[PDB]
Formats: sequence, structure tokens, C-alpha cells
Amino acid sequence: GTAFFQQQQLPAAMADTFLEHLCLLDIDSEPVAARSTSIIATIGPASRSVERLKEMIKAGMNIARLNFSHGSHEYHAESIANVREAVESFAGSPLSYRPVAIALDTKGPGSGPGLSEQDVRDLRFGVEHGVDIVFASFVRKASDVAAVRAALGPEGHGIKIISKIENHEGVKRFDEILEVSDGIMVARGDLGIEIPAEKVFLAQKMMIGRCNLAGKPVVCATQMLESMITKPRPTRAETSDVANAVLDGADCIMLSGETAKGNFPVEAVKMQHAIAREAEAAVYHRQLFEELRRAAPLSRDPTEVTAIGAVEAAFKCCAAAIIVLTTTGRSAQLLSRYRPRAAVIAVTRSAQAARQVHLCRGVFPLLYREPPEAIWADDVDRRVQFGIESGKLRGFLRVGDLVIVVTGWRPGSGYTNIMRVLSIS
Amino acid sequence: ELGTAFFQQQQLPAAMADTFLEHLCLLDIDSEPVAARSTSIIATIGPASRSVERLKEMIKAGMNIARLNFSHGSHEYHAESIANVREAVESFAGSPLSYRPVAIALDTKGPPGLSEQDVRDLRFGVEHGVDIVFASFVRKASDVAAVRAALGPEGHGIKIISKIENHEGVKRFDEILEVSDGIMVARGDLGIEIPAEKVFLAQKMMIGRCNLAGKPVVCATQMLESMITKPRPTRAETSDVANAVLDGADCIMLSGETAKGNFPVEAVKMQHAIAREAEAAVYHRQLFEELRRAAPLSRDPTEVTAIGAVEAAFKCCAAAIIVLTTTGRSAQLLSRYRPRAAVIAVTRSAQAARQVHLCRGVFPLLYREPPEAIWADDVDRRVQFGIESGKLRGFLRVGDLVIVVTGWRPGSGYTNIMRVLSIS
Amino acid sequence: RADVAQLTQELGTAFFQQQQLPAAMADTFLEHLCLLDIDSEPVAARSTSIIATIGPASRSVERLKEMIKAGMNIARLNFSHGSHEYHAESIANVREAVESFAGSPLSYRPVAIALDTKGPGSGPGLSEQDVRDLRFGVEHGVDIVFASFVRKASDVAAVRAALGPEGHGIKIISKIENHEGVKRFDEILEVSDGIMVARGDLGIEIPAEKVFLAQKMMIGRCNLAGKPVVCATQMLESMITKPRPTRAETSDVANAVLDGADCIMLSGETAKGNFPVEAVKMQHAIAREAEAAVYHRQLFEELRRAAPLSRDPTEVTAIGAVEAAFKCCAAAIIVLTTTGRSAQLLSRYRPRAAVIAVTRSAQAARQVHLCRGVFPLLYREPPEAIWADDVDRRVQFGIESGKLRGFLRVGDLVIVVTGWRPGSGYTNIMRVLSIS
Amino acid sequence: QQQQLPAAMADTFLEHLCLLDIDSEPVAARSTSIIATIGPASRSVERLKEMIKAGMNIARLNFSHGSHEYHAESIANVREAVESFAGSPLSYRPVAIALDTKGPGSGLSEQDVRDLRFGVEHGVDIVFASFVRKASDVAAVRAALGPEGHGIKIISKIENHEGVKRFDEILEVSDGIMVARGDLGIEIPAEKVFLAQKMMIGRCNLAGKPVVCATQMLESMITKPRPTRAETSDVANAVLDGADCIMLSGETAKGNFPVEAVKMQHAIAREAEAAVYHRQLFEELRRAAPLSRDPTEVTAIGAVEAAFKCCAAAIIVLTTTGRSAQLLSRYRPRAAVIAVTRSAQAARQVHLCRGVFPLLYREPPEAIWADDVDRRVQFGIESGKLRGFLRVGDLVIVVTGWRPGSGYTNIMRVLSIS
Ligand SMILES: Nc1c(S(=O)(=O)O)cc2c(c1O)C(=O)c1ccccc1C2=O
Ligand SMILES: Nc1c(S(=O)(=O)O)cc2c(c1O)C(=O)c1ccccc1C2=O
Ligand SMILES: O=P(O)(O)OC[C@H]1O[C@](O)(COP(=O)(O)O)[C@@H](O)[C@@H]1O
Ligand SMILES: O=P(O)(O)OC[C@H]1O[C@](O)(COP(=O)(O)O)[C@@H](O)[C@@H]1O
Ligand SMILES: O=P(O)(O)OC[C@H]1O[C@](O)(COP(=O)(O)O)[C@@H](O)[C@@H]1O
Ligand SMILES: O=P(O)(O)OC[C@H]1O[C@](O)(COP(=O)(O)O)[C@@H](O)[C@@H]1O
Ligand SMILES: O=C([O-])C(=O)[O-]
Ligand SMILES: O=C([O-])C(=O)[O-]
Ligand SMILES: O=C([O-])C(=O)[O-]
Ligand SMILES: O=C([O-])C(=O)[O-]
Ligand SMILES: [K+]
Ligand SMILES: [K+]
Ligand SMILES: [K+]
Ligand SMILES: [K+]
Ligand SMILES: [Mg+2]
Ligand SMILES: [Mg+2]
Ligand SMILES: [Mg+2]
Ligand SMILES: [Mg+2]
Repeated sequence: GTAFFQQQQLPAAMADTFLEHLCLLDIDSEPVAARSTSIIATIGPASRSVERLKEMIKAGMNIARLNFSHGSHEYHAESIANVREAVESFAGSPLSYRPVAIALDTKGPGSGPGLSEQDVRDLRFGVEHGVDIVFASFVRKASDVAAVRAALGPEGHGIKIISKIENHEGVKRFDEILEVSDGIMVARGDLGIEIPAEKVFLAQKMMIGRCNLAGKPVVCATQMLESMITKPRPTRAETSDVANAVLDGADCIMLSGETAKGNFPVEAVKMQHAIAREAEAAVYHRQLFEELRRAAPLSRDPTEVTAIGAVEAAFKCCAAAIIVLTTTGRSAQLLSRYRPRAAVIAVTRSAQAARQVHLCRGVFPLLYREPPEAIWADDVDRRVQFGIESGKLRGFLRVGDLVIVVTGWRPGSGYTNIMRVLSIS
Repeated sequence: ELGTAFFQQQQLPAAMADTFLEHLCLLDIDSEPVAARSTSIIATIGPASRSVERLKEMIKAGMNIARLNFSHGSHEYHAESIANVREAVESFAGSPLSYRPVAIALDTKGPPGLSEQDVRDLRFGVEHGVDIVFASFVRKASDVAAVRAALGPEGHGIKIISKIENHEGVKRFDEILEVSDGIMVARGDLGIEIPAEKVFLAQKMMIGRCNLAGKPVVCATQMLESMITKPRPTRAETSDVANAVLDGADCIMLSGETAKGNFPVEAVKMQHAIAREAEAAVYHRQLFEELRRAAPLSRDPTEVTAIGAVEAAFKCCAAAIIVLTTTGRSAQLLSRYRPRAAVIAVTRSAQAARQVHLCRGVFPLLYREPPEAIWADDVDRRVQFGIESGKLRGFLRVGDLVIVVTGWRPGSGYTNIMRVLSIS
Repeated sequence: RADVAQLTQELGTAFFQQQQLPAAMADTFLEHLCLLDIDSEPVAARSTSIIATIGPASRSVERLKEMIKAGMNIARLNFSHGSHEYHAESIANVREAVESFAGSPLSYRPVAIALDTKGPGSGPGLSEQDVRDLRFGVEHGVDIVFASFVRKASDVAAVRAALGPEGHGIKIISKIENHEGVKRFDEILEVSDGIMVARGDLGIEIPAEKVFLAQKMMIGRCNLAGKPVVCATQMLESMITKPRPTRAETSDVANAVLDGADCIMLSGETAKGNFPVEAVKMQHAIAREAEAAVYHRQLFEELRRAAPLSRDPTEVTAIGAVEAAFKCCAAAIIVLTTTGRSAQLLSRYRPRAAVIAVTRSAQAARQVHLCRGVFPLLYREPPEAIWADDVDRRVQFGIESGKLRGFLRVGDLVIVVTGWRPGSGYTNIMRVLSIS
Repeated sequence: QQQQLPAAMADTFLEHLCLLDIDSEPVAARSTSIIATIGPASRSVERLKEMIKAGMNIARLNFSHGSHEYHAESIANVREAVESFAGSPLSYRPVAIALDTKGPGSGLSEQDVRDLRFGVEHGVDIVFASFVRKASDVAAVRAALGPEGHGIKIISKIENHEGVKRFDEILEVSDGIMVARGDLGIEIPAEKVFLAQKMMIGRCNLAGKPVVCATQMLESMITKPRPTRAETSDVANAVLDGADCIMLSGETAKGNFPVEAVKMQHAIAREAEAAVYHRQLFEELRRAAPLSRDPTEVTAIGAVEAAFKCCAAAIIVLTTTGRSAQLLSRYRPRAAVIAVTRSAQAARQVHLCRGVFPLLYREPPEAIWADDVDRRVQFGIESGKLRGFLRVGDLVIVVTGWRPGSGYTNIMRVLSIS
């Protein structure tokens, strides 16, 4: 239909140049797709009430951040329990249940060179309480990431380490840090004090670009909607900053004081949600996909090979979604690195992977709870049908849509190799 | 890894260039072609190439399609030539490393409508089971419809390749291509009907439009003309063959060179050698991107699977794309995106195996095994047949990655699956 | 590597590490972002003009001199506040601070005066207060009018009519502040001299989360049209009370420049805030960093591809001069202009080289601040007897001022743009000159 | 529209090919120079006048055949036919004389030393040096031309594997290259010659140096009045590849249709030049060309950019050595490069550069240098109007210098005709 091609900035998406793409942006072209940039909300006095956390989950919060710079272990354990109670209050309806990751933001090394003793204790607290992510403060070199990894012990092997770049050394040693990290956070607060304030945008745009190239998650953080701590609406610079972080290529956007201590935690989440949807439709996918494809090296890994085939197939038919079965989240992450316009619906039995895939843009995790079928092929199909039924319920899919389905040839992680074109019935 | 030697062969340094100009500068005469020759060779069978023994040598040299020119000879003469082609083709039906399907194409004499002789010759083609018709002097869409009507109740599966030989056919090209299975740039008559210095424009335009439409295009006439009397061609002749391949031609043709000349086998060998060199020199980076950008969005799962499979093949430098096809359509749709990987088409149809030679880079395998009771097993047996033939022919080695294209249920029109397999 | 090797041996590796030059030679926009370096220092003069609102915090002659030194190019007078007497006093103070540096072209900095109208309130047509304020502007010789709440082409015709016969030279920058203005944008831009993305009212008239789409669309269309575009409101809002801005604020300023804005504006930051000079200095520092981070390779190619073929010799000379400037990394393009038009046409192709515009018109010297990368040099000398010698004196004046201000260095290449006959509209010559 | 303008505005090379129209007639003058070998079939003064009218720009004398006396007679006949049109200076066409050496066979041969000395004594403009295989071979040819031999342009013939492999070092010291396909097709596999041709043409286009495509281009025309389909295709593809010159050997030296072979190359080259995809070509030439601090190089790119912006009918350039015209030519403008020169040798040698139309200025010098320049520019305009290049209302780009003498080009002006 003609109405379909007027929505989600589709006239601007078919432009032959970036300049004509900008000229074709339409304030009346309403976003159609689900919001793909994850929202991280920092927990605190303003957002710990189980009833308030349910409202923030409904507003769009995907990751709950625990700032270990404030509060005791007892306070953070209560935070975790309240988060989990609000999240599990929706588990009764599996087709609409939203997983929410728990991220521990460390205090940092302070005037020291290595892992502080408080960080060692907080990291072990995280492992004991099953946190999904660590936002490691003031990472300056690859050895800092190794020390965080060592402090998590043998039972914290699955925890994702997102390195916070907050100073000149972190920016200069970026490549070595990214190589050993699961992802990066552009921690603009400290970075804006450590380097000239007028240079932060260069560091942000560089790090987002390099993470997009590496296929690793990147978070844009601090003062995104700062004025919303006290005011019900943000400034023009604030909405622009959120939209530009999304247009830059950020996988996640973050709220600090806006959700931890402010008077508008639910409204700050709703504002980030509304801006991110508008900004994602305004992404010039033609140039982005082409540049991601050209820059990505050749690969002999069947997961990586299937992912680019599926993203290409998804673009060819305007697929509403790419449904992928995943154990660790990796197959969904490899689909995500090519920035498809189609939503990546990731079906998994791992509650931890379902939480952690929120770090990857455009990945919508679905927690599958059923015990395995006796016939593996039937078990794979029930999970694909679960993705279709959830997608229909959530508005991602309709009858007649085309979907790309990504599976593997055998059980277990690391064997994704099949891409199938499916029509929604 | 694949090794430094791997990335110096088949013009791979020139393939990674960021501009077409840089790509030309990086072409290396020492960079040897490794992939199998993907542009099919059509050889005209006449007095100089009719014998069963000569035909076996032409098949070994690379002939994929045998052309019978109905402007010369009689029905009896061409029936004997067809029988000799089939005898030479079936002489290799043992050793699978030598058995190659060979299509039979009937080139009509030409025309106020369809000529009485054309109606009789087209009827002869149906009775003798020809695979293709090269229809002479097609000027408009109604000319194709007349040839289509003459292919009668039994020959609707025969491919009609319209020969564009005059100003009217060039001007009415879009309407002709829409109703034809493919096109032949018949340069001989075209060079007399329009100024000789304009033929290259017509050739480049028609090849481009056929590539865009995803339909086969043949470059024909005087490609190696001097080889009718001389054992080696001129510098202009080898250049013409290489440039037809670089232009985007699916097939290249030999007329008098193989029908009446003194070096028919040498002419086939020469076209084979040039085509291999020219295919490695194709700038796939720009070609694939432009084919992709110009091709409209599709909701046909075969077309969607094909672009996914070609993208996947480039990503891992796949040795081949193995496709299961009954009519040849799934292989044709893979072929339109010009993959560097060979498209191994496994089929139970002898006709589809011969006809897919019209599509660049499609290597047909005719499968004769009895069907398995379980369809999923029958599919795996043909996929393994393609891998084993590929290993035997030199396309594949253990540890290689291949892309496998199949459908979700039996029958034609359901291709929707692309799998990345590691060769064991 | 080979398309920079000889110039790298000549100019040195240090030259090619500054002003984001490694990021500028990238083959993709993605590679360009990856190559951005916080240690790559900006070298070029700041090309995006700063508009500062003059009010209670920035009215004094002494404060205004500090603001001019900090980088203020255009003084905005908001006719929504104050009286005619109040704004006349502000204009006189701006002119006194500006003329305190008139002693030498090396210290002179021309500053435009812009009148921002109150608007039509609930009225469809021009308000009676606007008619009086517009006549005040003509009587006080303002250079620009920022016309509030423009909704259609007839609104700009009404503003033009209210300026009378003596306000023909005044530039009209239409403020787009509502849904109707955005929808009728093309018809408004066609009759306006430029546009202002008035985000404050626009953010109330349309959903706040859609303002960035309107800003990016309008900046793109103005860049395509070759007309000035201003990004305005809340750019450094927190600097009204704090000495440093938020991370969102510096990002917003950098992104307005990266979007293609010719001017950036400060409102309460300079009108009523505690850090007016610091707000101007902050916009100057961010704009210099953001201009070096512009991906000129894609920008110039896209401006070329989108611009139609032209038979106007000024337009033809401008693209030839911008192409020549990029080829040799020219330090500047010196252009002779009467109305500012030849400098504007150079400016639409976004050269990295500074456009030094030599003019005798004091008004054109002030108004060219609306065009990104145009540095106005007012020529005060009496005309020579021979026209060709007058032109050469003006060109040498640009070179000597450029050397003294640091734009030009010995060994640099400059591109010189002149005409064949006197008078406006005859630019047709481009010359490559080596600085000795 | 004419001259493949619908195909020229295409956004992709594929769509450009699809838009090629056999009814879109070429309008611009033929840019690719034709080199014709002068021999028994083309030696007469009367035959040479018809070859000049057919389009011959450079006369090649093959020193593998004939004697010094024979070639001197051929040179005299070429000069007599060329000067028969000098009465009308606005339409006179200069013709270069090129000496093709015999070669080294089994250093520089003693016969080559004598033939090169003959060339200097007879004022040849170009040397096509046979079997160049390294930079030292070019230096030997340069030495054999003596102190009174720097004026002659050395075009190195690449005819074997070593020449192809050491191409970059040969191109660096040569004025240009000839893809000598005859010997190259015997020295390397015949099916690889197209790779060597396309690589060498690309590298010469990148270097901004002339490249000639030679041998068997219209071979069948030695005995037949019309060429084969492969032959016309080969000529068109050499032009589409980026060749500055195309050559006729036996077709003009010993064949039954020498004038027809020249006419055929002229007709094909005009069609192929209009089918060049300038959008991609200019962008790639610009991107690949290095940054430069030379004002001639800087003015050249500015002028070519300005010409495309207004669809300029021509770029009129004043040149002493031909260098300013060569630097304009390397950017492949669609606009004709009309090179107004006082040097007769420069007017002949500039035929090696695609799209350069040489004009010999034979009017008296004006008193004011500034006045003298304007008359050389008006000369270009009057010749252009007479030859069909220009019409009243057209836009031209004029490339002049700031001071007399070679090496000072730095000015580009946009001028409206009449
Ligand atoms: N040139 C010719 C070609 S063609 O250009 O390759 O089409 C084909 C043929 C002949 C040609 O002369 C014959 O003489 C001939 C005689 C008797 C039976 C059959 C043929 C024949 O097929
Ligand atoms: N923010 C303000 C702005 S604006 O937002 O930058 O336009 C402008 C002004 C004021 C602001 O506070 C005043 O208080 C003011 C008082 C008395 C006379 C004139 C002004 C004035 O022009
Ligand atoms: O993204 P991961 O962790 O590699 O998971 C992909 C795996 O998921 C599957 O699709 C389903 O496997 P399971 O039945 O073990 O969940 C496998 O075939 C595939 O290897
Ligand atoms: O190219 P075609 O003619 O559509 O053939 C493709 C068909 O081949 C298959 O892959 C295998 O089908 P069969 O088992 O019937 O041969 C089908 O699933 C698919 O529809
Ligand atoms: O940019 P404008 O307004 O068209 O002015 C450019 C004009 O300036 C000049 O360079 C010099 O003109 P004047 O002698 O009138 O100052 C003209 O040749 C040219 O037409
Ligand atoms: O093309 P070349 O060899 O560099 O020389 C072109 C020369 O032509 C001029 O425009 C005019 O020079 P002349 O007075 O010597 O004819 C010079 O200014 C310029 O240096
Ligand atoms: O730690 C952070 O979030 C910061 O410094 O911005
Ligand atoms: O019929 C043909 O093949 C021709 O005319 O070239
Ligand atoms: O008028 C203004 O400046 C605004 O609305 O932002
Ligand atoms: O010498 C030549 O010209 C050749 O061999 O092609
Ligand atoms: K912290
Ligand atoms: K025939
Ligand atoms: K106002
Ligand atoms: K010779
Ligand atoms: Mg911090
Ligand atoms: Mg014919
Ligand atoms: Mg307003
Ligand atoms: Mg030779």
C-alpha cells in the first residue's frame, strides 16, 4: 500500500544521497517499527518501589543500572530484589513478558592504578547476586579488563564486561580495550572533565563508529535528559542529543539522575523511548548497510555467514522480523551488527542471555519456558512459533508479512547455519 | 587460513579495489584463473563439426550448446547432426567427471509474419526435442508470440532466445525482452541493418538490460572470424571475446568458426581460455552492488533466498552454491546476481539440465537415482551428489564452505532455504 | 596513500595529523567517524557565525568588546522584550564597541545587527507592533530581520512591504516555529533570504521528539538552496547559571554544525545569563572542533551532484574555485564582492579554505556573517584611477590582512576570485597565487 | 538528447549501459587521435591529403621496413600534404610525425642509433621505442637523441612479459606508452593481452600520460572494404578503456583501403567517446589524483570542474610546451580542449593527448602582452566557430597565465561567446 511507503521515513530511506535523505525527512511520517535502542535506567530512591519499577518496565526500561558509587551491598541487594519482583510480575503471560538485565556499575580505581579493594568486593557481590553486566569504571588499558574478569572468578564467566571510557588514556588505548571487552560505555560525565568539554562529541562519535565496525555494543551515557531531573519536559539540546546518539549508532542510551533521584523517572524513560523511535526511522540504512558490509572482513564462521545472508534477504523483501533461536545471544548479536531494519526477535531458554541481548540494537528477547520436545526439529519449530505468536501479540507481525528464520543444524551453541524465508499465516 | 597464494590468484587483488580505475590498474597477467569457466560456449554444428568423433573433441574443449542453423541444410541433415551430438554426449554417460549435458538449439531461417519454412522447422524442433530456439529477425512482441504459437502443444518448455538483428528490434527491445526467455545480439545482420560503428552500443545496451531483467543474453557473430582459416585469432578477436564477457554476456557463440572452418576445436578452446580470464577480471564489487540496487524489492521467496545465498557466498569465498532445481528457475535467480561461486544445479530434469547452460555460472548435474521414501532424505542425497560431483570435478575440497539452496516442500516454486555447509 | 604522498613529504606528517585530516581522507562515513581524533587540533578559523542576543547581561560597551573578542558576529535584539528606546541604546553600544577596533583592518571585526520581531500572535497578518518595530529597524539601519512565526510566502511579502523602499537591502531570515511553517517550508525558503530553526516554539507546536527531524530537513534544504540557515534556542541553556554546559549542550552545538548550519545562536545565555562571554567562547570552541570533523569528501560530492548545471558565470567560477582550493589545500579563497553574492556562492560548496570577502559595502560586510566560512574584510581606501589597479590593490589588501591575521602563511596557495568589469554580477575569474 | 546525454546522467554504470541509444548522434569532435602507418599504400601526396581529411593526426614511419631515403620521401610527402591546407589558418590541421624503431632484437642496436639520429635530423615529433623492457632502455633512447633531442616525446612500446612486469618503472621515465599487442600476443598467452591492455591504459590514465592501443584493430580491412564485428568492437573498447590514441598498421601501410580504415576508426571513436560514463570517470580521476601545489595542475582541475558545471563547449588554453593542455586532458573533460600555441612542434605533439585540438597561432604579436593574449583567445574562438566547436551564446572556459613563458598557467575565466 501507498500508506505503508509514507510511514517510518521510507521516502527518505530510498534517497540516492545522504543530503537528499535529510531533505526528505518528514515530521508527519510516523514511526512503525518497535524501538530498537535499549534504555538503561539507573536505580535509586526515585525508582526502587516495585510498583514504580513495573511502570518503568512498561515505559521501556530494558536494563536496570546499579551505581555502586552510592549505597551499601544491602541497599543494592534490595534494589535487585525489587527489580526482579517487578520483572517477574509479568511472567504469567509468556508471550508478553519482558526480560530486564541487571548491570552493576563499579565505583572505580580512584587514585590507584589497578582494581580497588572495594571493586573486588562489589564484583564478587555481583557474581553472588547473578548480575548480567558490569559497567567497569575508568578502564584505561586491556589489563584493567583482565583484572575485572579475574575478580568475577570462575562463576562469572558469562557476565558481560562493558568498559567505561572516562579519560584521555582510555580514548588513546581504545582499540586494545575494545578487543578484550564485550562492549563500551561513553561515560561523558568524567570524560567531559578529563578532556576539553568541546572534544567529547569527537570521542563519542569515534567510539560508536569503532564499536559498530567491531560488532560490539556501545552505550551513550550521562546528562542526556538532565533537566528532566526537576522539569517535566527536556530542553531542545537534550532531545537533539538523544536523537543524535541514536543516529551516531549507539546500541543503548542511559538515564542516571533522571531515573535515580529525579521527579520524572517514568517520563524520562518514555521520552527516551519516543525520541529513539523517531531517530531509528531517520537512519539512512542504504549507506549504513553498505558501509557495514564493505568494512566487515571475510568470515569462515557459518553463524556470521548466515547472519549477513539473512540481513540481505530481510532487506530484499522488507521482512517485518528476523526470528533467531539463540543459547548465548551470539547469533542475535551477529544479525544486529549489520543493522537490519527488520526487528531481530531472539528466542532463548537462557534467562541470562535473554537479559544480556538488550545490549545489542534491534534485538527483542523472548524467554522460552517450555521443557524440550522429544523430537529436536519439533522443539525448534515450537520456539519459532512462540516468536511468531509473541510478535503478533506485541505488534511486530501481521498475517501476510514475510519473516526470515535463523536456526542451526544441531542442538547446542555455535551451530547456526540456516536462513529460511517464511510467510506469516 | 587460505594462504597468500590463494589471494594472488583469480584477480583477487583487483577484486578488492575501491574504484573501477584501481581495479583495472591491479589486473595481473600472472594471476591465474582458478574457477571453472562460467560463460557458456555455443558452437554451430555444420560440415566441419558433424562427426561423432569431432563432437566428442568439441565437448572436451568446452561446447555447452550445439547450434543448428536452419538457414542451411535440410531436416534430414540436421536430424543426423542432432543424433551425432546426442551420441557424442552419451559416450561420457559412465565417468561422471566427463559427462556433461549439452543443449540443442535450433536457429530459424527468418521471415509479414512467421514464414512457412519457419513453421515447419519449429515443428521439427519440437519433434526432435530441441531445448532452445534462436528466433531470427525478431522485431516486436508479436513475432515472439508467433514463434511461441508455432512451438505447438508439445513444445511450451522450449526456451525462446530472440535474435535482435535490425533497427526495429533494437527500438522495440523492451517489449521483446519482456516476452522472450532471452536475447541474442546477432551482430552480423545488425551490422548491415544499422551503421557498423553503432553495433557496440546496441550490444552493451542489450547485455545491460538483460542483466537487469535476469534473462540470458548471447553475444554472437565474427567473435573469432579469422580462425575459420587461421590457427590463432587476431588481437581484436580475443579482445572482442573478453569484452563480451566483461559486458555481462551469459553465452558466447561460434558460427562459421565451428560450422565450416578449418579449426573448429581450436576455436572452442580459444573461447574457453579467454572467457576464464575475463570472468576473473570482472569487478564483482560494483557489479553485485549495482545488480542489488537496481533490482526491485521482491516478495518471492526464491528471489529473496537467491540474494541471501549470493551475499553469503561472497562473505566466505564459497567454493560453490549447490541448488536443487526442477525447472532451472532457482539456479537462474542465483545466476542473475553474478556470484563468483559456481552455481551447481542438481536436477532430475534432463531438459532443465541442458537449458541452464543459458545462465552464466550454472553447472548442471542430472540426477538419475530412484527417489527415497522420505523427502528430507531424498533432498540430502541430491545435496551430497552435488558435493561429491564437485569434489570429483575439482570445484571442492574438505574444509571448504558451500552454500546450499533448497525449498521447504517438494515441487517447483518453493525455494526458501539457504544453508552454510562445511565440506566433510 | 599515493594521492597524498607528495603533499605529505612537502607539508609534513604533523600537517596531515591536524584539523581531522586523517578522518577527512576516509573512503566511507563510517571510517571517517572511526578516524576522529581528540588530539587532532583545529587549525582553520571558525566559520559558523555566532549570533548573541544583547540584553541586560551583555549591554555595556565594555562587555560588548569582550563578546566581539570572544567571537560574536551578529547581535540579536529581541523585540518581544524592551522598548524602542532600550533597543536603540543597545544598538548604539554595539556600534561603539565595534568601532573601537576600526583603527586597523587587522583589529576590525564587523558585526551585523539583527532585529527579531515579536510576531503575529493570534493575528494571521502582520501585527501593528511588528509594523512599528520593522520601521524602527529601517530607521536604525539594521542588517537583518529574524521574522517570527512565518507560516507562508505571503508572510515574508508582508515583512518586505513593511520595511518600505529604504529597507530593500535588509536580509529577511524567516523563523520556522510551527507545523504550518514546516509544511510550507519550500514556498517560504523560495522568497526568504534564509531560515531560522526556532526550536523553542517549534518544540511546543509539534511533538518535542520530532524537532530534530525538522531541524535536519530544513538545514539540508537550505544547504541545497545555498541559503543561510540558523540553529537557535537552548543550545547552551544551563550556561545561563553555570560556568560549564551539560554534555547534551556541547553535543547539540557540535551536531548543529555537523548538520550544516551557517549560524548558531545564544538567547538567554547572553541576554540575561551570568556567563555571556563564556557562552560565546564555548560556542566558538565547539564550532571550531565540529567544522574540522565535517566529512567534506561526501559533502562536496553531494552538493555537486544535487546542484543543477548553471550558465551563471559567478556560480561556475565558484565551483571551479572551491575545487581548486581542495586540490592544493588552499589556505584561503579571496573574493571581491559588492553585495556579498560571490562569497555566498563560494560558501554553498562548503570549502575547507576560508572565504576572505573584500568589499567596500559596510552593510554587505556585516550581512556576509550569515554565510558559513565567509570572513568579511571592509576596504576603506579611495578608488584608483585605473579599475584593474583598484582590483589588484583590493586583492593585495586581502593577502596582507590574511598574513597578519594568521589565515595566510608564506608558501601557502590562495585562490583569488574577481570579475571582468566593475559592478555586481560579473564574477568570472579564478586565479591560483602563491604567497611570498 | 544527442551525444548519449540520457546515458550520461545515469546514477549507476549498469543504468548508463541500459540508456545507450543507437539514435543518439555524436555532436562533439573526435577526441581519440588516429595514428596511421605511412607505407606503399599511403605514400602519395594526393592519398595523404585524403587521409588528413579522413582524420589522421599522427603519421607513423615503421623503421623495421624501408630505408632512410624511403622514409625521408614519405616525411616530405606528409609535410607537403599537411602544408597544402596552411592557406586557411583557422582550419589548418597539424599532423605529427612518429618514428617507430626496429628494436634491439637479441642494449640499443646500432641500427636504432642511426635511425634515431635520422629522426632528429628530419625533425620527428615522436619516437615509438620498440621492445622497451626496463627504465635503462628509455635512457638509452633518450641518449641516442642527443642534446638536440629532448623535444621529441618517447612513447615506450610494451611488447613482452618483462615490459609488463617492469611497467611502473618504464612509465615513470617515458612520455607515454604503446600497448604493442602483436608481439605482446606472442610473448605472453594471447588470452591474457586484454588484461595487460586494460591495466596499462588504467595506469597511464592515472599517471596523466598518453597511451596508444595498437595492432590488428581493423586487420580484415587490409583486403576487405568493411571490418568484422570483433574489429569495430575492439576499436570502441580501446576508447572506452581510456586510450588516448588508436593505431592502424598494415591497414594503412600496405592495405587496399587505407582511407576507409581511417574513416572507420574516426566513426567508431566518435560513437565510443559519447558512450564514456563521465560521471564515474571524472570522480575516479579526481579521487585518484594526488593533491598538488602546482598552479597549472590546480587551475586544470578547476577549469574541468567549471566546464562540466556549465556544459562548456570548449576549454581554450594557451600553451607553449603543451603541458597546460595535457593537464586539462588527464581529467577527461567532455568539453574540447582547444590548445592555441605558437610552437609548431607542440601543436603536433599534443595529438598524443585525448581531447586536445591544436591550433597554430600565425598572426602578428600585439604590442601589449595583455592585448596579445586576448587575440590568441579570440583566435581560438574564431577557429572554434569555423570548425563547428562553438556557437554564439555558448560558454567557454579560458585557461591563461600571469606572465609570458612556460610554466605559469594559473588563471581560469568563464566567457560567453559573442
Ligand atoms: N557459415 C555457415 C553456417 S553458420 O554461419 O555457422 O550458421 C552454417 C552452415 C553453413 C555455413 O556456411 C553451411 O554451409 C552448411 C551447409 C550444409 C548444411 C549445413 C550448413 C550450416 O549449418
Ligand atoms: N532571555 C531573554 C531574552 S531572549 O530570550 O534572548 O530573547 C531577551 C531579553 C531578555 C531575556 O531575559 C530580557 O530580560 C530583557 C529585558 C529588558 C529588555 C530586553 C530584554 C531582552 O531582549
Ligand atoms: O547463538 P548461539 O548461542 O550460538 O545459539 C545457536 C544455537 O541455537 C540452536 O538454534 C537451537 O539449539 P538448542 O535446541 O540447543 O536451543 C542451535 O541449532 C544453534 O547452534
Ligand atoms: O527451481 P525450481 O524449479 O523452483 O525447483 C525448486 C524446488 O526444488 C526443491 O528444492 C526440491 O524439490 P523436489 O524434491 O520436488 O525436487 C523444492 O523444495 C523447490 O521448490
Ligand atoms: O559579488 P557581487 O556582488 O556580484 O560583486 C562581484 C563584483 O566585484 C568585482 O570583482 C569588482 O567590482 P567593483 O569594481 O564594482 O568593486 C566585479 O568585477 C564583480 O562583478
Ligand atoms: O603550457 P605551458 O608550457 O606551461 O605554457 C603556457 C603559457 O602560456 C601563457 O599563458 C602565455 O605565454 P606566452 O606569452 O609565452 O605565449 C603563459 O602565461 C603560460 O605559462
Ligand atoms: O560514570 C559515568 O556514567 C560518567 O562519568 O558519565
Ligand atoms: O543470425 C546471426 O547470428 C547474425 O545475423 O549475426
Ligand atoms: O523564537 C525563537 O527564537 C524560538 O521560538 O525558539
Ligand atoms: O610493434 C608493434 O606495434 C607490435 O608488435 O604490435
Ligand atoms: K559508578
Ligand atoms: K539462421
Ligand atoms: K521574538
Ligand atoms: K617497428
Ligand atoms: Mg564516571
Ligand atoms: Mg542473422
Ligand atoms: Mg519563537
Ligand atoms: Mg612489435
